[PDB]
Amino acid sequence: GEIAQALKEIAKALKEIAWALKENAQALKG
Amino acid sequence: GEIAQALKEIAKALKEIAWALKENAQALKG
Amino acid sequence: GEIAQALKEIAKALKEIAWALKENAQALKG
Amino acid sequence: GEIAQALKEIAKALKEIAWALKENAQALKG
Amino acid sequence: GEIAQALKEIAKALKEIAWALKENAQALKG
Amino acid sequence: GEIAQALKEIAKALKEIAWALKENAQALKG
Amino acid sequence: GEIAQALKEIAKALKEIAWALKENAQALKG
Amino acid sequence: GEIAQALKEIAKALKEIAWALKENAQALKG
Repeated sequence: GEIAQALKEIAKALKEIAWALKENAQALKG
Repeated sequence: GEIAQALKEIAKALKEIAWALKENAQALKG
Repeated sequence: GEIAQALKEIAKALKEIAWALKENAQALKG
Repeated sequence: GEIAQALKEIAKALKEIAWALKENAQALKG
Repeated sequence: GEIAQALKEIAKALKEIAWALKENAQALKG
Repeated sequence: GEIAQALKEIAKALKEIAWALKENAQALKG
Repeated sequence: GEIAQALKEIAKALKEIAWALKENAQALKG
Repeated sequence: GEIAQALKEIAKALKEIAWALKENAQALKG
């Protein structure tokens, strides 16, 4: 269904936020 | 449907936050 | 509809968060 | 309706987070 | 209604996040 | 109801994030 | 119910974010 | 159900954000 699909897209976007925050951690290390 | 479309716009906005955080990581790396 | 409109306003606010985080990245650069 | 009104209050609160993050960018620029 | 009330409590909590981020900005200033 | 109760638990968790961010501001002030 | 349970899991995850932010505050102190 | 499953994926993504923030704390500690 379209609502579950859209919530799955929000989950994917939050995972992209996590990946970006890992990039910040690496930049501080470095 | 309009609710699914609005949730997809929230996902796009969260991807924009992810990209902004990537930009911060690049700024720290410099 | 009013719920979809309100979700669209949440998306716009998350885009404002992204813009603010870009301003942080620029301040670090710088 | 009260649910749409409450979602609009969440959007306003997210704009407040955006403004706080702008304040952080200004503090770093100084 | 209880759902609208609970969403209003989430809005209040996001405003508390904004206030905490302002405190961070002040600490950097500083 | 159980959905309202779960949304109230999300609000409490967001207040915990706010308090953690206050802690970060205090750490920067030191 | 499964939706309330899933919202409770989102609350637990936001509490984990709060704990991680406390770890950041401690690292700055340090 | 598919909505509960999608909300569980959002919770997992928020745990990924928590772990990324832990990584940032470790980077600052070094």
